[PDB]
Amino acid sequence: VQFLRTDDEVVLQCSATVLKEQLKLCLAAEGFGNRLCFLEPTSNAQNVPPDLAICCFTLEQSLSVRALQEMLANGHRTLLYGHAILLRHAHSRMYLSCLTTSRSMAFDVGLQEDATGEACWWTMHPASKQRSEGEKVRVGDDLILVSVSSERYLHLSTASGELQVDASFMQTLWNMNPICSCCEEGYVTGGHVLRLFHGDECLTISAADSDDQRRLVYYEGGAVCTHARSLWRLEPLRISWSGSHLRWGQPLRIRHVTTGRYLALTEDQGLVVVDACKAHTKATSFCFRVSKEKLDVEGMGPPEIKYGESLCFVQHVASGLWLTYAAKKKAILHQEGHMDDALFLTRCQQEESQAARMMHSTAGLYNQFIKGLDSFSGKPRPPPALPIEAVILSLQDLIGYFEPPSEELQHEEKQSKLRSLRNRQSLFQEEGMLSLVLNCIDRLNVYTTAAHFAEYAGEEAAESWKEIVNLLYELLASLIRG
Repeated sequence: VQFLRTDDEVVLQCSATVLKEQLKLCLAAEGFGNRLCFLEPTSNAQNVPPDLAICCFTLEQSLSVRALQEMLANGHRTLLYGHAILLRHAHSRMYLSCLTTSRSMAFDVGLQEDATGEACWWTMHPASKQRSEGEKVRVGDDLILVSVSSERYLHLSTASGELQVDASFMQTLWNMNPICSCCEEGYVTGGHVLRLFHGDECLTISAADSDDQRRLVYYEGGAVCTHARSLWRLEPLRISWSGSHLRWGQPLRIRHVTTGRYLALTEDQGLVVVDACKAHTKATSFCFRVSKEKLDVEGMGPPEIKYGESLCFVQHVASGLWLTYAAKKKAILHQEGHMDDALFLTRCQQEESQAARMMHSTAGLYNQFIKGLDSFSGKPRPPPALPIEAVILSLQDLIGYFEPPSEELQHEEKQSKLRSLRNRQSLFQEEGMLSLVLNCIDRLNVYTTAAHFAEYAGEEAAESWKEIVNLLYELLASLIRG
C-alpha cells in the first residue's frame, strides 16, 4: 500500500541517535495499571524482539477541522494532511491522548479511557514542502502530530539520559508505519494470537507454579485448550507490515502470551521457551511448511495460510528440525519427526487474547512488588523503589474489570455479561492469579499497621499501605465471586 486508510493498524515511530547510531523507537503503552506512553526500542529486533503487542494502534477516524469541531458539539477513508486522527490502542482499546499531567514541571502523553474530549485527537502536518494540506498521507512519510487539545507536538524527549514521549513545543518527526491493512477473511496474519492444534491436543507450556519453571513445551489435551497458557502470538521478523498475511516458509518468532517467552532451540535443552533477552533470530526462528520436502514485500502480500483449514508442519529455520512430540506428551525438535506432525491454527478471540496479555503484565508487576517486599524484610531502615502507583491502578482496573453487572439491567443482557465475567475470572484463576494476590496480601500482613510497615519501607510508601491491602482483598473477593 502507498496510502494510509482508516481502520489500518499502525505504529508511531521516531528516531534517536544513541552512541553515534540511529535507534528506532515505537510508541507503547500498557493501558491497564499504567496509562502513560513510553518508547519501545525496535532497532535491536534481531537479538531482542521488541514488545510489539502494545505498540499497535488502529486509525479509528480521520476528520477535517470542520467535521471534528462540528461533531464535538455532541468506509476506509484515506488520511489527508490537516486531518485530525483518533488512535485506538489495540490491546487496552484505549485512545492515544494528551494528558493534563506533567513529569517535568510540557504534558504527558498516554491512554484515555474514553474518546470524548479534544485530548484524543491529533492533527497531521507535512514535515516539508514535499507535502501539502489536503494531500494524501503516504506510507514512509515524516509527520508532525499536533495535539488538538493543547496545540503541542508529539515529542521525543532526551532529558535526562532516558528516552521518553511527551507533548512539547519542540517538534519531532514521526512515521506512521503500517502494521496491516485490509486482511483477507480467514487467513493467518502476523501479530495474531492463536492456538496450534494437533489432530483436542494443543501446544502449550505447563500450569503456573509447575516444577517446569514454565519453560518446557507440551502437546496437551482436555481443558488446556480453553486456558490462557495455550495461547501464542505469531511474530514475523519485521516491524512494518508485521501484520501482513503469513506465508509458507516465512520465518517468524512464536511468543507465549501469558509468560512473554519465545519458542526456541537451545544447545543443551533443545526445544524450550526462552526470555526475550535471549531470543536471537537463529535460536528463535520458525516457519510453517506445507510438507517435509527439501524446499520481502511492502504490503499484505498474498493470503496463504487459512485458519482451521490449513495443515502446517512447524520447522526451526536455522536447524531444519521439525516440531514434534517425544511420545500430555513433551514437544521436541527432531530431524525426521512424525508423519502426523501437521498442525492447524485457530484464532483466539479478543476477550481471551486481551485477558492473557493482562495476566502477563499483572504477573510482571505484582512479582516486582513481591520482590521489593522480600528485599527489605526484615531490614529496618534509607530503605529498590516499590511500584506503588502502578500497583494501585492495576488493582483498581482489575476490580472494574471483574465488576459484576448492574442488577438494574435486563435479564437477557445480564446473563450474557455474567457468562463473560465467569470466563474472565476462570482465565485468571487458571493462570495462578489467586496465589499472586494472596502472596501480596500475606507479605503485607506481616506488618500490623502502616507505621510498622514504615519502619521497613518508606514513610511515604506507608501512606498507601492500607489502601493496597484493602484493594487486594477487594480483588480477591472479585476473583472468587460467582
